[PDB]
Amino acid sequence: WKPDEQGLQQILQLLKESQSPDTTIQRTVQQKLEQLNQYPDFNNYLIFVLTKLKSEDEPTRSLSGLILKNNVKAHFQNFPNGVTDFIKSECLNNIGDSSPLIRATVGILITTIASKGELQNWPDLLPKLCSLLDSEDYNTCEGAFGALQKICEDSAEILDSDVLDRPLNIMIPKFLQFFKHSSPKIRSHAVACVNQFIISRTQALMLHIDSFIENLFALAGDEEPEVRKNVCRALVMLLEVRMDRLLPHMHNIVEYMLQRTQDQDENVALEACEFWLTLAEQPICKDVLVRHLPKLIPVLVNGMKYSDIDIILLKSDWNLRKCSAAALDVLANVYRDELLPHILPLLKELLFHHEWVVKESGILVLGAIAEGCMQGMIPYLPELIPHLIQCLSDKKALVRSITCWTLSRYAHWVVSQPPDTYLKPLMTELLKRILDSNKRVQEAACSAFATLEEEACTELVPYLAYILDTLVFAFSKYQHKNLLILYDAIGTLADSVGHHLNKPEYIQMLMPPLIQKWNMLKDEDKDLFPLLECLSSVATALQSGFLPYCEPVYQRCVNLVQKTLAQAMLNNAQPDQYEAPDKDFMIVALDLLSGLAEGLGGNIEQLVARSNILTLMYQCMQDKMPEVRQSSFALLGDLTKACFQHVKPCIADFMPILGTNLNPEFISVCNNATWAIGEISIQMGIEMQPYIPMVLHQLVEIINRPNTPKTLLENTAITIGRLGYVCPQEVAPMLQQFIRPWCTSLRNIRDNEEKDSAFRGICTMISVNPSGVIQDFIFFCDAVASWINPKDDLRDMFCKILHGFKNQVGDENWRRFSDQFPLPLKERLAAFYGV
Repeated sequence: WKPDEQGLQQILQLLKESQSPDTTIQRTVQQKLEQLNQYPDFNNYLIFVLTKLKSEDEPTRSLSGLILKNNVKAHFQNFPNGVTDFIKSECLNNIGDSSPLIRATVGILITTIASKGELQNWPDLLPKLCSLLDSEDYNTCEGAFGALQKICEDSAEILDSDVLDRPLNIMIPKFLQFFKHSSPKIRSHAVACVNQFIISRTQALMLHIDSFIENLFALAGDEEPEVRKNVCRALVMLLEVRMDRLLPHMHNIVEYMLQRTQDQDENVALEACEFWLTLAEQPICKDVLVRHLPKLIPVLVNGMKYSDIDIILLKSDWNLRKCSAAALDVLANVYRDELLPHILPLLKELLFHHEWVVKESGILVLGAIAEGCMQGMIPYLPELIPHLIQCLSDKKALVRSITCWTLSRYAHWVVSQPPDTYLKPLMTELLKRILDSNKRVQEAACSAFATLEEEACTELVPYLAYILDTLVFAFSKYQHKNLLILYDAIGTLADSVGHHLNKPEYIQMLMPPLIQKWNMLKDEDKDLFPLLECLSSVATALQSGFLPYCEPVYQRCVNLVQKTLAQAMLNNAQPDQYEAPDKDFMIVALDLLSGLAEGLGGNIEQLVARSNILTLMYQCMQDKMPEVRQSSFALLGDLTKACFQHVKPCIADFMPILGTNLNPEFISVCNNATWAIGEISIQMGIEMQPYIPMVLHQLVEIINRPNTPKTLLENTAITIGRLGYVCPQEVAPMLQQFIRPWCTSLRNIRDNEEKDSAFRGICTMISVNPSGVIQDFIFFCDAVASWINPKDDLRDMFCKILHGFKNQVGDENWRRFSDQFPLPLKERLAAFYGV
């Protein structure tokens, strides 16, 4: 290229027309450039003005390159080699321009050509840059390094790989050799680079581990906080990978770490903070920390205190405070209530202080030790709770956030003391603090309310009338983001009040807004889920009062499924054309689809019959994906008990699917399948007969194997009791082998519909093969002495079994059993049943 008048001037005036404080002048240089940015003579003219042309002033020459780097980010593929060739040159030839802004832009280009234009493509890049660290001109080195320092952060995983020659072999020890440099900026860079690789456990570095720490810790000091920053940062990561190095000098490190944790440079303490956080990560020595634990805590607590500069952002990402609080939590868990001694005195001083700031911090601490110091905290609570509830009214905005969130952290104690005494007033304000005109306070409040509900499980039934009226109105006032939380707040509600929610007026205020949000949501919406998720709970607790809304909702649910399988099938056919579906869409549709099939019960026969469900049901159960199979064995069982009338013909199609899916390694997936077989079991009656053989033996094995998640064991014992009821002659021959685990797992369940459906079996079985229980009768009795209310005949069924056996052994030989009894069991037995 070179000169050419017309172009250069046109360029210059474009760049001059740039800095105009005009708005309509701006829309000109946009298109009037986007047009030149398709005309390849362009970019070269940029680097020229940037580099060669020293006549024009400097901020121009900066915008020169800026645009260039802007094109390199966008249109680089185009850039003919002959441009790129030259671009590369002028930047290395001007790596250390003695005019800051230029030096920085020029490096920026390098940074950018390296990252966007591969690195297998700029072979000279590093080799040059290195040789430039070894330059005399200071500026032509600060530049040479600054680049490398970015290249490492950028192409970390590439530098440490087979692409050039693993230059990491030569750069690392070179970087180390540069710790002993004078001017701090260069040392700070020196370590900065090294750091990229400490996590990455690079062999090019480990080879000098000894020498590294040596140069690192021996260095520690270095007045300039830029260096201290990265040392601190090194040690943090170094603590993770090469723990087996720091121990020797551990005690000096930790004492040092407090000074740097209080380094007046916020940005240094910022990092030093994450030290203890990462220390506490490996619980490889709880003892070491105690030494100076009374010293750290107070410091750490002051970190919470809102920086005077944050009252501007909120009145972000990760600040000292956000780190400090996060670190305190973890310390509470390792140390338990033993942490409290150093904390209580300090707390006292905050919590009340004149400051709509320092008080707030005290509150934040209260929430940070909530769970790890949970027990030692119980005593005081009757003091703070009171005030804390008052605190939800504190005039300053941000206080009303933590005041709230800290309370959520204690719900378990609130829901352990008399309903009216603590819950009542809390949920009053907590609820009013939802309607607050401060988004941050709003969201905090609902999340607080959500937690509160998972703990109530029954206490809200009184206050539902008020709860809803505000929550349903909460939509009239909640932007998209705080709307997500409501779905859960609703979800938890119906999920925590049970059926009680069914009321023609309660429904009145709740359904319209939901259906509103429903229709504004297309069938592709990825935030559709949330709506369905709680709708599952809602349709569940709302029982038959949900009928007004299902004929669409149901059909809407099947249609997701329908559409999803088609997507997958076509993908499992033309991956090169149609991409994979998002199965997480079925999962939901399926969950809601048994959500109705639960509380909507027998009525479903309508929608089930005139629906393709029971083939989409078949396809989903074969799915290579588990979460799917889980919630379609679920739907199966639900439907099975809701309307087996329609389900029957597909049994010999389904049974094998379940029988295969009794693979215990899939936790929940099989837990459902097991339960499912139980529901079919009953609904089939004797006709279950042909199926028992395969499933049965597995069920035994499952229930007989130890370490089999408690929930599954129950879901298995019941199913075995189900089969033994419906087909006694076939299962009773096995009694001897599975009585023990059955009893013990089923000894601890609520005497619900299922427990009965199980014990009826175990008896019908006992009455076929009595010899089954002779050695483990003491097991069996411990199972009976769990029944509070046995359904008339069932109570007489047990008493008949007990009395029956006491006769073959007789009186003198009954003591050989009875005396062995634990005190409760003997007392409930010789009481509620027979002698």
